[PDB]
Amino acid sequence: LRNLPINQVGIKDLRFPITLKTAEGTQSTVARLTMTVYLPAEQKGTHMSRFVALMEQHTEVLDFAQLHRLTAEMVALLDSRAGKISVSFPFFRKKTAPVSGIRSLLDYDVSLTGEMKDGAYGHSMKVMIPVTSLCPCSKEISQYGAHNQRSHVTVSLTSDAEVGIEEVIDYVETQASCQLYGLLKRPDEKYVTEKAYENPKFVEDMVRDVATSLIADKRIKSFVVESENFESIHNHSAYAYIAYP
Amino acid sequence: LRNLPINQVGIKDLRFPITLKTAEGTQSTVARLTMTVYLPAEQKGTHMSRFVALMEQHTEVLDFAQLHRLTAEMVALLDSRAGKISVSFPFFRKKTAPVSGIRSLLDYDVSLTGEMKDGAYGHSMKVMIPVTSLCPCSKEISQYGAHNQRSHVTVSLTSDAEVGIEEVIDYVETQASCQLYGLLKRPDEKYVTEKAYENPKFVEDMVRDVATSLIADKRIKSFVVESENFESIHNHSAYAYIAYP
Amino acid sequence: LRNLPINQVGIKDLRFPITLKTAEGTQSTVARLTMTVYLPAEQKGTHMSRFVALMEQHTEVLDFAQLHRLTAEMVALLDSRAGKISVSFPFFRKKTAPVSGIRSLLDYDVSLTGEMKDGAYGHSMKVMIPVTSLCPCSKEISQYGAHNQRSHVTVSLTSDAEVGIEEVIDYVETQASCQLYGLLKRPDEKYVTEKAYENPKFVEDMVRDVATSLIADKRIKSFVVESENFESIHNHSAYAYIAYP
Amino acid sequence: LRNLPINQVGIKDLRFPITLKTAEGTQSTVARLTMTVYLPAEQKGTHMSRFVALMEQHTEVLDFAQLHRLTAEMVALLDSRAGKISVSFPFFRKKTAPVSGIRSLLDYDVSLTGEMKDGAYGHSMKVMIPVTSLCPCSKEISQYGAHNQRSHVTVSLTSDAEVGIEEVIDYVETQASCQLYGLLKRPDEKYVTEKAYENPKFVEDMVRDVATSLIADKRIKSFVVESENFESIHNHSAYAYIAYP
Ligand SMILES: Nc1nc2c([nH]c(=O)n2[C@@H]2O[C@H](COP(=O)(O)OP(=O)(O)OP(=O)(O)O)[C@@H](O)[C@H]2O)c(=O)[nH]1
Ligand SMILES: Nc1nc2c([nH]c(=O)n2[C@@H]2O[C@H](COP(=O)(O)OP(=O)(O)OP(=O)(O)O)[C@@H](O)[C@H]2O)c(=O)[nH]1
Ligand SMILES: [Zn+2]
Ligand SMILES: [Zn+2]
Repeated sequence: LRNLPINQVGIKDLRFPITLKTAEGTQSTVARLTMTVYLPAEQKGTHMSRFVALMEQHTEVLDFAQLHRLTAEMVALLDSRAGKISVSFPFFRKKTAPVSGIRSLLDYDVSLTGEMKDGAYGHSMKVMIPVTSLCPCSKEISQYGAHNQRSHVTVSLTSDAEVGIEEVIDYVETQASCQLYGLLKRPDEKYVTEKAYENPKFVEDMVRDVATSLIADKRIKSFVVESENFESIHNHSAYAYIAYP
Repeated sequence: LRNLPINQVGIKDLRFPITLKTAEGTQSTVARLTMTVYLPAEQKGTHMSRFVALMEQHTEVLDFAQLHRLTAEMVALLDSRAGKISVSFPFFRKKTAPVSGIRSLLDYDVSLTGEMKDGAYGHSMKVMIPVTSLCPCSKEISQYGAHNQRSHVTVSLTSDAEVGIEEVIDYVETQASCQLYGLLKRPDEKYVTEKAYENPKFVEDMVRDVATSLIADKRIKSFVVESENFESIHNHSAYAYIAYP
Repeated sequence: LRNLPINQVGIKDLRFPITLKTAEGTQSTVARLTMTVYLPAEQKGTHMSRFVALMEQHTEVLDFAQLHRLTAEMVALLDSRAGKISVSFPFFRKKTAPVSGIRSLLDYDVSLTGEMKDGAYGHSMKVMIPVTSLCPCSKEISQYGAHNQRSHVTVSLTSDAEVGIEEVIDYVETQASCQLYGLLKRPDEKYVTEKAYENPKFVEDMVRDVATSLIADKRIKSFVVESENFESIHNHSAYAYIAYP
Repeated sequence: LRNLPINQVGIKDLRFPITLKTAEGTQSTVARLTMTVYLPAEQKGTHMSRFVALMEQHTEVLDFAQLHRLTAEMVALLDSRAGKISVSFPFFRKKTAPVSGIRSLLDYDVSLTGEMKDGAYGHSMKVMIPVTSLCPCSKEISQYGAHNQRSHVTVSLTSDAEVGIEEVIDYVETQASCQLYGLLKRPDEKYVTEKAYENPKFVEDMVRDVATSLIADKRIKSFVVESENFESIHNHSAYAYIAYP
C-alpha cells in the first residue's frame, strides 16, 4: 500500500565501448548506456550488478536485431516484466570525394532505445544532425550576401520496422540548404554558396520539410523534429519543433 | 507551398537576469528563457524580435502570477492561440545547520513553465534537490562503514494551484538519508554522518518515499520523481523514476 | 620529508549569488567560486568551513577593491601565507538603442581571480566575448555573399591596476567585424552586413588586432588571446591564440 | 598591415574515431583533436584544410611513436618551425573485482599532447582517474559511519621517456581510499566499503600520497596532481593540487 511500483530503475550513464553495425559498414564507438526495468510494489530492490554483467558478457556487434536481443535478455536476467536500454554515442559517416579521392568524415550524435513491455518490443531513435542553414529574408533586404549560421536538427521517432541512422541523416540533409562537408579547396567551395543562397531556409522551413518526409514513411508511427538555428547575431537560438501524430 | 502546423516555435536559451519572489523572500538570479508559440500551417514564420522585446520591457519581479501574465501577454502580441514560456535558474535558500544552527545558502535548479492553449492556462514546474544517499546493502553486509554519495532528486509536477518551490524542496530534503549544507562544524558533520548511517536508502526507497508525499498533495495533478545516485563505489549512477499516473 | 607543501587547497565550484559593481552600474549575478590557500608540509589539513563562512558573512558589493579585501581576509582567516579566490559568472551589458529607445541586453562569461603571495596582491581576469565574424576569402571567390559564423573571443590577462570588464569587451568588439546586438527590424539589419562584408576577419586577424590593443595598455603585464571560429561548414572550430610577453 | 606572431593556430575539437595501442592491448575509442602551428608575423593565415587532410590519410594505430610521427609530419606539411597535436579520449581498462575476481571495464579520460619546437619533440599527457574518498574527520568524530564520495584525481605530466597511461592509473588507484569497479558482488562491495573505512583520506592526503609516487619516477620531469572530492555532505567540492617543481 505505502510502497508503489517503480516505472524504471537501474543504472544510468554507464560509459562503454560498442562496435556498431549499420548498413554502410561496422564502426567502433564509445556509448553511454541507461538500463532499467519495472520493479513491482512488493519488490524492494532490483539487481544493479546484472545490468553491467550483461554488457560485459555480450561482445557481439550492435544492430537493430542485437538491441532487441539484449533488451529481452535483460528483463529475463533481472526477472522483470518490462524495461528499457538506451545507447547514446557519436556516429561517424564517410562522405566520398566530390573531387579527386579525398573523402572526409563527419560526426553525428545518435541515441537508440529498446523497450520491452510484457513481451512487446518497441524501439525508438534520436539523431542530431548539424547543418549549414542560410537565411532567405536576409538576402531579401541586402542586395548582395546573407545571414549564414550553423544549425542543429534533431529527429526523434518511433517505428515498428528497422530504420537506418543514415536514412534519417539523409531525410534531413536532402532538405538542407547545404550540409557539413570536409575542407576541399576552391572546387568544393563554389557550389556551397549557390545551393544555400537561392534556396535558403528558416527554422520553420527546416522542420516542415523534414516532417513531410517523416509523415510519408509508413514505418514511422510517430516523431518529433527540432531545429535550432544559433543566431550569430544573438547569443541565443531560433527554435521550433513538430510532433506527429 | 506549406501545409504543416508547428507545435512550438520561438527563441531558446535566451540567458537573462531576473528577480524572483517566493514565499520566503525575493532574490536575484540568472535565467535561461525559452519562449515559443503555435504556428498555423500557411503562416510561414513567427516574429522572433517580439519575444526579446517583451522581456526587455517587463522589469517586474517574477512570481507565479507574473508568469501567467507574461505568457498571456506573449500569445497576445505574437497573435497566436497557444504558447509556452519556460524560465530556468539556480534558486537559493537559506539553511540552518542541524546542531550548531550556523546559516548557509544551498543552491537548487528550478525550471518554471507557463503554457496557454486557447485562453486556458497551465503551469508546471521542475526542481532539482541535491541530497545524500547511503547504501543499506553496504551498511548491512559490512563490519563498519557505509558507502554514500551525493545524489540528485528531480521532481517535475503540474498543478492548478501554485506549489511553492521551497515546498517541493522540503518534500525531498525530509526523505533524504540526509541533506546537504554549505556550512557544517564538527558537531554538525558528526550529526549528518550519523543521520545518514541511520537512515540508509536505495534509490528505490527515495523515489518511493518522495512519491508518496507528492500523492498526498491534492494540488498536484501529475508528477515524475527521479533520483540519480552518483555511486561512490562505481563510475556510473543508480537511477529510478516514478510517474503519476 | 614524506609530506610536501600543497600549492593550493580549499573548495571548488561553490555556486553563490553575487552583486557585482562595475563602472557602468551594479548588477546581480550567480557566480561559481574556487577558494584555496597554500598548506605547508607540517600541516595536515586546511580549514574547509571557513571558506564558505567568509562568503556567507560578506554581503558587500564585489568590485576590484572588495576582491582584494576578501583574498587578504582569507589568508588571514585560514592562517596561511598564500591563496587565491576565483569568481566566474555571466555578466550582462546594456546596449543603448540605435533606433527609438529599444535597448537590448547581451550576456558575457567573466571570471576574476585574486591572489595573495606573502602579502603581495595580484589579480587577473578572463572574459569571453561572442562575436559575429565574417570571412574575407569567402567573399573573394564568390561574386556575391560570404561565409558568416558566430565566433568566441576569450581574453585572459594580468594587471597591476584596475581594468574594467567592459574596457576589455570594447577592446575586442572595436576590432569586431560586427558584434552581437538585439533584434531590431529593417533599420539595424542594413548596416550589420556592410560593416562585416567589406572588413571581414579570420581567426588569425582577430587575435592580432586584439593583441595590438593589449600590448598598448601599460597596465596589462601579460595576456592570452584566444579566438574560436566555429566553422558552420564542419563540426569543429578554427582556433588561434597569442600570449604576451 | 601585420607584425605579430601567433603562438598556435589551427583546428580545435575535431572529433575523430581512433584505434589506440597501449602496453596492455589495443582498443577502439573516439577522440577530440586539436592541431595547431606557429604562424610568423607577416604570414597572414595558416592552411586549415591540411590538418584534416593529414588525419583522413593516416589510418595507423595511435601510439607514443605515432604521435611523434604525426606531429613532425604536421609541421612539415604546413611548413612551420613549431606545432602541437593534442588527442583527448575515454580510455578503457579491464579490472578484476578484489574478492570474487569478476572482470569489468572501468573508464578514464586521457589527453596526450605532442609538441615540436624547431626540430625538438616534447610529449606530455593528462589522465583522470575516478576513485573513492572517505573522510577521516567524519570517521573519527562519529560513533559509526563515514561520509565518502566519488572523486576525480587528475594527473598531468611531462617526460622524455614514455610513461604508460596504465602506469599513471596504477599510481593513483593504489593510493585511493578505495578504487572503483563496474561489477561488484556482495563480498566485493563488502570488501571495498570496509577498505575505504580503513584507509580514509583528505583531499590533501591523496594529492600528497600520489605526488610522492610521481616524484619517485625519474622519467617524469614535471607534474601537476589535482584531486577533486564531490563531498557527499556538501554541494561543492574539496580541491587540492601539487605542482612539481
Ligand atoms: N537495488 C539497488 N541495489 C544497490 C543500490 N546501491 C547498491 O550498491 N546496490 C547493490 O546492488 C545489489 C543489488 O543486487 P545485485 O545486482 O548484486 O544482485 P543480487 O546480489 O541481488 O543477486 P545476483 O547475485 O543473482 O545478481 C544490492 O544488494 C547492493 O549491494 C541501489 O540503489 N539499488
Ligand atoms: N582539510 C579538509 N577538511 C575536510 C575535508 N573533508 C571534510 O569533510 N573536512 C572537514 O573540514 C574540517 C576542516 O576544518 P574546519 O574548516 O571545520 O575548521 P576547524 O574545525 O579546523 O576549526 P574552526 O572551527 O576554527 O574553523 C575537517 O575537520 C573535516 O571535518 C578535506 O578533504 N580536507
Ligand atoms: Zn551499495
Ligand atoms: Zn568530512
